Amino acid sequence: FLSDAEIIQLVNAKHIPAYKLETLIETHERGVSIRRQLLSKKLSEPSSLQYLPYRDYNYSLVMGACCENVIGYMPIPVGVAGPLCLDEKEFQVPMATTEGCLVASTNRGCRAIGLGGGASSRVLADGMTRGPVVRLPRACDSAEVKAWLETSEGFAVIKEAFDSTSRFARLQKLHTSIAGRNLYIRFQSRSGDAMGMNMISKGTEKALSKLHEYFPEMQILAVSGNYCTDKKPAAINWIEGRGKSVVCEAVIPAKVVREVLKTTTEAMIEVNINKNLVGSAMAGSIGGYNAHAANIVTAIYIACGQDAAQNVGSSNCITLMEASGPTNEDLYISCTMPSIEIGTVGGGTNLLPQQACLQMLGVQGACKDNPGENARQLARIVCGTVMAGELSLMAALAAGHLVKS
Amino acid sequence: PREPRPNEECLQIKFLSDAEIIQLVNAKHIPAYKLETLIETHERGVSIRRQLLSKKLSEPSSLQYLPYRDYNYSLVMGACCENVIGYMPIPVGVAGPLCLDEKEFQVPMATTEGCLVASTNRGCRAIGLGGGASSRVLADGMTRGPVVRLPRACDSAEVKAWLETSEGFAVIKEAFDSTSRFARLQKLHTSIAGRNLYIRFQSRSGDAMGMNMISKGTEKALSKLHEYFPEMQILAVSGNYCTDKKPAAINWIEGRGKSVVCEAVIPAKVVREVLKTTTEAMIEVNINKNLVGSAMAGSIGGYNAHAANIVTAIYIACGQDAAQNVGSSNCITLMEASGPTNEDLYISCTMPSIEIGTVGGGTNLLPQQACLQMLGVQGACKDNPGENARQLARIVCGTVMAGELSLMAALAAGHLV
Amino acid sequence: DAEIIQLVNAKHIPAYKLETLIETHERGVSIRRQLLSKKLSEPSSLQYLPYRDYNYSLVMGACCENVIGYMPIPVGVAGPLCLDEKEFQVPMATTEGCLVASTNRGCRAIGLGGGASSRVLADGMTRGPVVRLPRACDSAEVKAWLETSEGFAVIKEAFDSTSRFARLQKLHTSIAGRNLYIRFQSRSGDAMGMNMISKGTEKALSKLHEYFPEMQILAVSGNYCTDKKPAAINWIEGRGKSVVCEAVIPAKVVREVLKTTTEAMIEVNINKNLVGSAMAGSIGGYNAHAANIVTAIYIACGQDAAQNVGSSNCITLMEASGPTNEDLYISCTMPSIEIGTVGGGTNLLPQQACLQMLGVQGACKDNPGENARQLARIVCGTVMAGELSLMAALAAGHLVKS
Amino acid sequence: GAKFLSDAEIIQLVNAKHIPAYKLETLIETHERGVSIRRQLLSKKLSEPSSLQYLPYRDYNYSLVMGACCENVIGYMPIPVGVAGPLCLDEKEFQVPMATTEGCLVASTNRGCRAIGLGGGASSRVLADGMTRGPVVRLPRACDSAEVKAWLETSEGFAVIKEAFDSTSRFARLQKLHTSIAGRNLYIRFQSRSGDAMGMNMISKGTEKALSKLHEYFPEMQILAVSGNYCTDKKPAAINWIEGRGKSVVCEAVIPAKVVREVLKTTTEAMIEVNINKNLVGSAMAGSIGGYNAHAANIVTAIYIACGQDAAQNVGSSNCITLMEASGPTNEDLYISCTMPSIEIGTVGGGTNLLPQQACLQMLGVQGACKDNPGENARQLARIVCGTVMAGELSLMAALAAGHLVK
Ligand SMILES: CC(C)(COP(=O)(O)OP(=O)(O)OC[C@H]1O[C@@H](n2cnc3c(N)ncnc32)[C@H](O)[C@H]1OP(=O)(O)O)[C@@H](O)C(=O)NCCC(=O)NCCS
Ligand SMILES: CC(C)(COP(=O)(O)OP(=O)(O)OC[C@H]1O[C@@H](n2cnc3c(N)ncnc32)[C@H](O)[C@H]1OP(=O)(O)O)[C@@H](O)C(=O)NCCC(=O)NCCS
Ligand SMILES: CC(C)(COP(=O)(O)OP(=O)(O)OC[C@H]1O[C@@H](n2cnc3c(N)ncnc32)[C@H](O)[C@H]1OP(=O)(O)O)[C@@H](O)C(=O)NCCC(=O)NCCS
Ligand SMILES: CC(C)(COP(=O)(O)OP(=O)(O)OC[C@H]1O[C@@H](n2cnc3c(N)ncnc32)[C@H](O)[C@H]1OP(=O)(O)O)[C@@H](O)C(=O)NCCC(=O)NCCS
Ligand SMILES: CC(O)(CC(=O)O)CC(=O)O
Ligand SMILES: CC(O)(CC(=O)O)CC(=O)O
Ligand SMILES: CC(O)(CC(=O)O)CC(=O)O
Ligand SMILES: CC(O)(CC(=O)O)CC(=O)O
Repeated sequence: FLSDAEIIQLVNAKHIPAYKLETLIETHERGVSIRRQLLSKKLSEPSSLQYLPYRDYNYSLVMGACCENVIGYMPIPVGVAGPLCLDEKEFQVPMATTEGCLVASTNRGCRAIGLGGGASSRVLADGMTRGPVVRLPRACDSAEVKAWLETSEGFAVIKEAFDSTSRFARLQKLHTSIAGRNLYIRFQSRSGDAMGMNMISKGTEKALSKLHEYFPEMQILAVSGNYCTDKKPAAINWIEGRGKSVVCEAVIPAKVVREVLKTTTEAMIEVNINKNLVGSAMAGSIGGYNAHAANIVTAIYIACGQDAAQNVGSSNCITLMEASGPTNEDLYISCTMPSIEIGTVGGGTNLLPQQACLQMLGVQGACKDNPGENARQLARIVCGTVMAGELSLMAALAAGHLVKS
Repeated sequence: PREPRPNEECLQIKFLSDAEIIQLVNAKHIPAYKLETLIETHERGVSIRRQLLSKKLSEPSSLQYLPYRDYNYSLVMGACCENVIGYMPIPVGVAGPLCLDEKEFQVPMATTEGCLVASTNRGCRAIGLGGGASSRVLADGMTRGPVVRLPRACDSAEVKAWLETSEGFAVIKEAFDSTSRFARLQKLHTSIAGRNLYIRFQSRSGDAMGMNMISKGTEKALSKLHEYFPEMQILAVSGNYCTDKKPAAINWIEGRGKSVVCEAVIPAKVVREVLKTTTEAMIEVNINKNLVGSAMAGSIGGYNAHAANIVTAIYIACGQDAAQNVGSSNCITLMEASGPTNEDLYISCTMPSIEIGTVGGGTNLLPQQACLQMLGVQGACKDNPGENARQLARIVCGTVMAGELSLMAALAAGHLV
Repeated sequence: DAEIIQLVNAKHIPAYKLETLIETHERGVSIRRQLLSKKLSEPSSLQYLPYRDYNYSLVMGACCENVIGYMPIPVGVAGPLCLDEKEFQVPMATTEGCLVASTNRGCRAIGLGGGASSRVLADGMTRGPVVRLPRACDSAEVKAWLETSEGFAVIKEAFDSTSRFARLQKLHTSIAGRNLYIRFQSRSGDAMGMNMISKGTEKALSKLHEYFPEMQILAVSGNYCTDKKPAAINWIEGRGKSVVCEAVIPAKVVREVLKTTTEAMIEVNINKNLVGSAMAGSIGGYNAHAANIVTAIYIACGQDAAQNVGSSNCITLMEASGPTNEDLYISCTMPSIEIGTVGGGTNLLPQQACLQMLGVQGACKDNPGENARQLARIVCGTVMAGELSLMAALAAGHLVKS
Repeated sequence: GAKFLSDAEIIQLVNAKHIPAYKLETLIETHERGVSIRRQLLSKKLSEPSSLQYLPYRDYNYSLVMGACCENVIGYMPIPVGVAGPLCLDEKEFQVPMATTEGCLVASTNRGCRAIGLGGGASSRVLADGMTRGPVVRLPRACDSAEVKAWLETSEGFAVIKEAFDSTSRFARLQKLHTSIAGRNLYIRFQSRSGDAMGMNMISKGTEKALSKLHEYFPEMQILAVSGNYCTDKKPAAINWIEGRGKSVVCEAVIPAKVVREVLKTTTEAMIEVNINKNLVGSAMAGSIGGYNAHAANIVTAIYIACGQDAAQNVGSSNCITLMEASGPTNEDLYISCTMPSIEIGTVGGGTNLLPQQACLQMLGVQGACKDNPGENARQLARIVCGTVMAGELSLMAALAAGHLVK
C-alpha cells in the first residue's frame, strides 16, 4: 500500500536495490513498471522505453528462472515454413527471425523436398558434455590420474558418482587430455529431454569430488575448462560431437530443381563444392562447410525456447550435393550436424509462448516412456530444416538470385 | 454474414468472413503466404494463417499461447519475416551502469538464461568501482567473399595480379562505390585455388551492418571486372570467403565488421568484495581455461568464457542478426596482475569481428529501437556516419568484458553450479 | 659402363631398372648418373653429389628408387639429456646453425635442475579410410553396427589376423552424409606401423563388406588418419605416441645458463606460445620450435621426416615454482609423435648407429614397443630442452645476435 | 701444439680440467680430428661403445659446416637421393632430386611426372613472395597499443619503419605490415622480399632495426620477443594459409583420358571422386587447416633435404589444396591443380652453402643468386616444388582410387 513514487524514493536511498523489486512488490508487472521508471531517469532519452512492451505477459515463469532486472520483453516475429516432409511425417516449423527472405527461402526448400518424396534423418549420437580443468602437482601425477580414469575400475567409480545426481544423467564416456600438470576431463552423458548443461555440471561436480578422494592433491581449477566446449568454436565438438549428432538427406528430382529452385542440378553441385567445401577451406573454417545453417538453427532456437548463444556450436554442418538418378540429373543432398545442443524441457522451454512452438512440432516437454525422444525428434527437425534452407540458398546463389528481396 | 457462401460469389473486390477466405484459399490454391495481399489488415491475415495452420497440427490448440494481437506487422511484412503466425516474447533485462569511456550505459539483454543478466550486472559493478573501462575501435569494414572462376589457374592468377595493381583496384573501387554514398571499398584480399579466385571485398557501410549494401556493390564490381575478363565465370556472390555466419579463421585474423578492444583494472578490494575471489585465482583460471583449455579443444577465436552469451542477448534486444553470433562472439580475454602490490586485476577483451548496425533489418522495428535508444545509438548518425554502430560495438565489447569478469570470478570461487 | 648406355638409349629399358641388369649396385647408380648428366643444362652438376662406398643393397628395394647417390647431413650431439634417471646423448642431423648448440644448452639447464621426467600417455598408429553407402541411412547403420560389441569383435578379429602386433584398440567413426570415415587405431610393436595398420585396415574393410555388400571402399586413406597433413583430430585424439615431459629449472640456473629470469621466460611463453599462436590461428602449434628438434632427430634416426607435420604438435607451458616462486617449471605435451625403431629408414646402418647411441635400435623382444616408446620420450624431452633455450634467447633478446 | 699430443692425451686433458667438448675445434688443428676426438669422448658415455662404427665422418668438408650449419659434430647422415622426371613444367624439363628413405615415393612421383609429360606439360605461377617475422610487443594499456596500430597504418608511419627495416640489407625490402591486437599486446607481421635467400635471418635483422625505430616513437613500448609466433614459423597456423608466407604458388595440368587409364591405372571419374571425398571432405572431417591434399609433405620434405632447405619448415611449406575436375571435349580428361600459399624456400645461405646440396640445386638450374633478377632462382625452385607435389598427388591419388596403395 504505497505509491510508485514512494517506492522509488525508498529505492533511490540505497534500501531496496533495483533487482530486488519483485521480492517486495506485490504484482510482478508492477515491479517491472517501477524498474522501468527508475531506468527512465538514467537515460539520455527518458521516453526510450515507451515502445518496449511489458504489460500483460506472464512474468511468474520468468522471475527467479529465466531473466533478472526485467524491464519488459522483446517481440520477435515468428513465421512458419512447411510442411517439412521428414521421416514419413509432416512438420510445420516455427521460425523466429527479423531477417527477410529466411522464412520464404526455407519454405521453398521444404517445397522442393516435399515434391521429391521427402527427407530421411538419423540420430548418430546423443550426449551433452562438460570439460573441467583439473590440476595435479606434476605431469607425472596428472598422467597417473588419466591412466586411472582410463581403467574400467576407475570409470566405474566415477560413473556411479556422476549418475547418482540424476535419474536421467547417464555417463557414457570420458575423453581426457593432458597439458603438463593440467588435466582436462571431458564428461559425456545422456540427459533425458533436457539440453542438459545444468544436469551435466552437477554430475561433473560430484564425480570430481569423488576423484578427489582418490587423489587428494588434485586441485579442481574450474568446472568448465573450455574443453566441453560450450558456446565457443572448437574442433572437439566438430570431431567428437556434443549434444545430438544427426544426418539428413533427400533426393530432389531434376524437374523440381528446375521448377521450384529455378536452377540445375549441375549448377547446385558446382556451387556447393566450390563454396561450402573449397571456399570454407580457403577461409580456414572448422565445421562451417555449409551456406547458412546458423540462420535456420537460430530462428528455430529462438522460437522454441532453446539457448540461442549455442548457435555458435549447434550450427556446425557439412552440406554435400551430388548427381543421382538413372540419368544423373536429380539432386542428392545431405546435411551432417554433429553437435546440436537442444532440449524440450527446462530453461526457456518452460515459457508458454515457446511451449506453443514446441507443441506445434509435437515435441513439447519430457517424453515419458522414452526419455530423450522429444529432444532427439527436435534435433532431426532442425537438421531437416537446415537442409531445406541450404537447398534454397544454394539454388539462389547458383542462379544469381541472392539479389532478390 | 456467416454460413459459407459459394466460391464464385465470394470473389471479393471487411470483405467476407474468415470461413469464406479459408474456403477460397483451400478451393483455389492461394498459398497461405499471400494472405496480406487480399486482407484489409495485416493482423487478420495473420489470424487466418493461424486458423489454416491449426488444422494441420496434431494438437490443433498448440497456438493458443503463441501471441499475435496488437503488434505492428506493417513494419515486419516485406522486410523482416514471411508467413507470419505471431511473435515470440523474449524477456529483456538490464545490466548497468556500464562505465565505458567516461560514459554510462544501461545495457538491455534479451534472454531466457537465468543469472546471465545478474552476472553481467555484477561484472558491470566491479568495472564501475574500478574507475571504468576504456575501449577503441581498431577497424571497421563489412565483407563479402564471392567465388569466381577462370578457364585456367594461369588466368585466375592474371586476374589476381591485375586486381593488385593500383590501376585495376581504382576501376573496381569506382564501380563498387557507385552503388551508394556509403559504399567505400577499403581493400581487397584475394585467394587462389587453382582456377578459382576468392575475392574478399571490404567496405564501410555507414551505420548499417552492411550485408545487403556490400553484396550489391560486390555484384557491380564483378560486373565491371567481367568486362576486362569476359572468360570469368561468377560462380556465387558468396563463396564462403566473407565469411558470414560460419566459423572461419579469416574473420579472426583479418577482422570483419568492427574490431574492438576493451580494458579495465579491478582493484584488489573490488575483486574480493564484489567478485568473491582473488586476482591470482582469476588469472590462474583465465590462462588455464581461456588460453590452454581452448587450445586443447582446438579452438579458433574462442579464447573466452562466454562472449556469445552477452553478444546474443544484446543482439536480440537491439534488432541485430542473432545468427551472426557465430563470428561476432570471437574474443580473446586476457587477465594480468596490476598495481603497486600486483594485487589488482588488469583485464582486456579483444573482439575482431563484431558484425553490427543501427539502421536496417530488425532495427526498424519499434521495440528494438527502444533498446537501441536506451543506449543512445538508434538509427543513423547523420553528423558522423557509422558512429552509432561503432559505439554499439564498443558497448558490446565492454559488456562482454563485464560478463567475462563475473563468470570467471564464479568459476574461480566455485560458484558456477 | 660405356657400352651399357647404348642399350638403355633404345626402348624397352628405363633408367629405374638398371640394378636388375647390372652386377653391382654402385655401378648401377654410376650409369644412371651418366645417363642423367646428358639431360642436364649443366652436365657437371653431379660432381659434388657423393655416391661411392655406400651400402645400396639395403636401400634399393625398400627405401628409394632411381638412386643417383646420397645427401650427407651434418650430425651433431646434444646432451647429456637427463631424463627419467637416465642420461642420453641425442644425435641431431641438421644444416641449421645454432640448433644443436641451443638444444645442448637446454639440456644443460635441465641437468643442473635435477633432470626431466616423462610419461607415455597413449600409443597407437591410425589409418582413416573413407567408405560410402548408397544412403546416409545406410552409413548410419554401418556406424551403429561398428559400435556394437558384436560388430567391433568381428572387424577386430579380421584386423588382428594380419599380424601379431595388430591389436585393434578402437574405432572412431564420423559420418558425412552417405560417406563414412572410420579411424582404426592400433599398437604396432616397435615399428611406426603405417604399413601394418594399412594392411590390417584393408582386411577389416573387406570383412565389413561381407556384412554390407552395398558398401563402396573409396580409399584406404580418406585423410581421417590423419597422415602428414595438419589436422585437429591428431591433436585431440592423439596419433602414434602421446607424451608429456617436465622439469624444474633453479632460478640460479635460469640466470647463469639461460641468461634470463623465470619471470621473463613465463611472460614470453604465455604471450608467444599461448596468445601469439592463438592470434595466428594455430591448431596444435603452441610451442616455439618443437619442429626443429623433431626434424633433426628424425633425420638422424631414420624416421620419416615428412611426419614432422603432425609429430611436431606441442604445447609448451611455463610457471613459477619453488619456495620463493623464482624457479622455472616447464612442461611439453606432444600428443602425436609418429615414430619407430624398426622398418623403413631405420634399417640403414648409419641411422641404426644414431638409434644405438640412444639404446633404442631395433625391436625390444622382451617388451615389444618399448624402444619406440623410449625414443618418443627422448624426442619430447629434447623438444623441452630446445624450448627452454630458444625461449631464454627470445626473453633476453639474443636470437638474432646468436 | 695439439698435433704434438695424442688423442688419449687430449681426452685426458678434456676430462682433466673439464673442457666442454663443443670447443674441440678451438684446441685441435684439423677439423676432422676434432670430430674424431668428440666421437671417442662420446663413445665412453654410451651403453654400447661402438654404436658409432657405422656413422660416417671421414672425407667430408667440415669447414663449410663448422660455424654455419651444425655444432658438436660427430659425423654426417647419408640420405639416399633419387630422381623423378622429366617434369615438364612451363615449357621446360626438370630432373627432380629427392632425398628420402620412404620406398615408392620416388617411383610414384616419377609416375606422376610421366602422366604430366604425356599430357603436354604443366603450367605454374608465383602469386606472391614475402618471408615474414611476427614479433610481439607490449604497451602499458590497450589504448596505447591501439595507437601504435593506427600509427603503423598511416603512410608516414609505414614509411619510417620501412626505411629502418630496409636499411638492413640491399635485398631486404619491406612490402607490408599486418597487425593484431590482444589487449595491450600488439603482434606485428613484417613481410618482405629477400632476394634468393629463404630470408629468416635477413627478415629478423630488419625487424629488430624496425622495432628499435618504433621504440623511438613509443618509448613506453616493451619488445617482448622478436618472434611472437605471429610469423608463423615452423608451427601450423591459419595466418600462413590465408595470408601466405614465402612463396604462394599454383600449378595445373590436364591429363588425357588415355593417359589416366594407361599410366595411372585408373579413371578420370574415379580420381575426381577420391579427391573430393578424401582431400576435401576427409580433411574437413579431420579438422584440417591447410591440409587439403594427399601427401604434399612427402615431396616437399624430399626436395628440401636434397636441396639444402630447412626441412623443419615442411610444417607450413606443405600447406596445399589439391583440386581435380573433368575436362576436355568429352569431359573425360583430368584437370588437376595444386595451390601452395606458403612455400618457405631459398637457394642461397644455410645448407644451400654445402657442395652436395649445391649439386642438387644445379641439377634444377637454380643454385645461388640470380644476378639479373634477385629472387628468381628461389621462385623457380618454388614452382618446381609445387609442380612436383602435383606430380606426386596424381600418382598417389591414382593408386588410392585403384586399390593399389599397400601393393
Ligand atoms: C524469395 C525466394 C523464395 C523466391 O522464390 P522463387 O523460387 O523465386 O519463386 P516463387 O515465388 O514462385 O516460389 C517458389 C517457392 O518459394 C516459396 N515462397 C516464395 N515466396 C514466399 C513467401 N513470400 N513466403 C513464403 N514462402 C514463399 C514457396 O513455398 C514456393 O512456391 P509455392 O509453394 O507457392 O509452389 C528466393 O528468391 C530465395 O529463396 N532467395 C534466397 C533467400 C536466402 O536464402 N537468403 C539468405 C537467408 S535470408
Ligand atoms: C548470481 C551472481 C551474480 C551473484 O553473485 P554474488 O557476488 O554472490 O551476489 P551479491 O548479492 O554479493 O551482489 C554482488 C553484485 O552482483 C550483482 N547482482 C546480484 N544478484 C543480482 C540480481 N538478481 N540481478 C541483478 N544483478 C545482481 C550486483 O550488480 C552486485 O550487487 P550490488 O547490488 O550490492 O552492487 C553470481 O553468482 C554469478 O555471476 N554467477 C555466474 C553466472 C554466470 O556467469 N554463468 C553463466 C551465464 S548465466
Ligand atoms: C648459441 C647459444 C647456445 C649460446 O648460449 P650462451 O648462454 O649465450 O653461451 P655460453 O658460452 O654461456 O654457454 C651456455 C650453455 O650453452 C651451451 N652451448 C654454447 N655454445 C655451444 C656450442 N657452440 N655448441 C654446443 N653447445 C653450446 C652449453 O651447453 C652451455 O655451456 P656449458 O655446457 O659449457 O656449461 C644461445 O645463444 C642460443 O641457444 N641461442 C638460441 C638459438 C635458437 O634457439 N635459435 C633457433 C634454432 S637455431
Ligand atoms: C609403385 C608404382 C609407382 C607402380 O606404378 P604402375 O603404373 O602400376 O607400374 P608401371 O610398371 O606400369 O609404370 C608406370 C609409371 O610408373 C613409374 N615407375 C614405376 N616403377 C618405377 C620405379 N621402380 N622407379 C621409378 N619410376 C617407376 C614410371 O615412370 C612409369 O612407367 P614408364 O616411365 O617406364 O613408362 C605405383 O603403384 C604407385 O605410385 N603407388 C603409390 C605410391 C605412393 O604414392 N605412396 C605414398 C608415397 S610413398
Ligand atoms: C547468404 C548468407 O550470407 C546468409 C544471409 O544472408 O543471411 C550466407 C552465405 O555466405 O552464403
Ligand atoms: C559457463 C558456460 O557454459 C556458459 C553458460 O553457462 O551459459 C561457458 C563456459 O564457461 O564454458
Ligand atoms: C626461432 C624460430 O623462427 C625457429 C628457427 O629460427 O629455426 C621459431 C620461432 O620462435 O618463431
Ligand atoms: C599415403 C599417405 O599416408 C602418405 C604416405 O604413406 O607416405 C598419405 C595419405 O593419407 O593419403
